[PDB]
Amino acid sequence: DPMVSKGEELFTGVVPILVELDGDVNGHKFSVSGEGEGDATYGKLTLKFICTTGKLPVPWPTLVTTFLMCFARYPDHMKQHDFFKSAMPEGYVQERTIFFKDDGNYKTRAEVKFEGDTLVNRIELKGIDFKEDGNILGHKLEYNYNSHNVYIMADKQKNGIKVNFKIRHNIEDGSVQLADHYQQNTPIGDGPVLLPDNHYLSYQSALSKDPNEKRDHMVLLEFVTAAGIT
Repeated sequence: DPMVSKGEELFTGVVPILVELDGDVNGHKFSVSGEGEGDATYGKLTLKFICTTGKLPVPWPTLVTTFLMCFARYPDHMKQHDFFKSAMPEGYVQERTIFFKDDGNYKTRAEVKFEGDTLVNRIELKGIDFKEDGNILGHKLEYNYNSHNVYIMADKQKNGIKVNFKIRHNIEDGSVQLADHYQQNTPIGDGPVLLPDNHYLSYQSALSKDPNEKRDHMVLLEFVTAAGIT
């Protein structure tokens, strides 16, 4: 399939990754820079994020999902369903509303595309209606992350895909902060894309710190694999 060969050609080895996010959550403005590499043959991501404006005013775990579906390992029998690679190199826009249960919301807009050999994710994030002493502004979430599935469907009207999914963040008292994710992706190009049958991505995420790093930061290890089409 020449379409599959094109995206697979861009993704076949280790691809350097750059991430830039501009955020404002209840008027708390902040910037984040991330670097690493993705290796889509194995669905593997290795990233480090740095808050470059001092203290991150929200818990690192709340940003993990905002911070590269093009790096998913699609099994060979599903490669006709990989919308994300198919939109490259021109890229795609990924938009979300994240609803924090009993708290505020993030609205995000990201453009994902190549700049030469570097795979780039430029993000803008706006959070509103957060509670001052709630779990996000209050920094009450544990520095960890559970496994989830992400359900992908075609959105034929937007020449793209819709995604919905729930993340449960661990709260330091043993309870859970539900983050309800609604997502839409659309190509940047006017080029053709692969519109998928219903399927899901399985995510595994592990958070850490760099013991030499004094800035506010997050090391992210992610594995991502498509499934649900036998």
